[PDB]
Amino acid sequence: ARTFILWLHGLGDSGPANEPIQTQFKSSELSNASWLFPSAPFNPVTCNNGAVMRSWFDVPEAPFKVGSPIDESSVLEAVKNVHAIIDQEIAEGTNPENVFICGLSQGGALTLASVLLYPKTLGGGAVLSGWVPFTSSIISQFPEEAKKTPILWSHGTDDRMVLFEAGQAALPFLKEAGVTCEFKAYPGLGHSISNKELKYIESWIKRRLK
Repeated sequence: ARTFILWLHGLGDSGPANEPIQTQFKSSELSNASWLFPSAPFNPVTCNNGAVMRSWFDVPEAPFKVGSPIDESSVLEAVKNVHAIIDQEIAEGTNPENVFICGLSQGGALTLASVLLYPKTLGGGAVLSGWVPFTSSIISQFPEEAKKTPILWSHGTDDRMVLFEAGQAALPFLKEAGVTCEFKAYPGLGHSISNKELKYIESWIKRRLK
């Protein structure tokens, strides 16, 4: 049926600059999927000394480690924007289980926050080199259906922008929240997208579609 894939770009990037990602998804099963690459608003970014750029939410510190500070309210503002996109596409007849949210880096952190806060079960969330953008205080607000959405987390072991330990820290967080997560480590990969990483995400989406 109709598949919808929302891709969330990283810090300072844009939607149109990442639309060629869909050319790497060459399978026949995803060929009819509808992709959307939105662009974040221009916001000041604290880890860049308040410089304005396309940013989903404020990043207080980078490189991101376990225990690096976060701006939780700023993330929830971005979640509202993502949820309006999902709300609209569901209100146009897409089955929520056919909706997939994927994101790189800051867009990965937004993918995680948007999926765990959406009132309905979605097809899945694919996090590429993301981080947990809020504290455990938010776990109590995760809707019941949202905890059934499968999460695929991909992270590079050599990443020094978002430390690999920060991606590892997402697993105890997600287990405490009652969320299923497949963690896929990529040896020698840094803070970037590899083609084998994307192919594994395509295969993962295909199996979720069953």
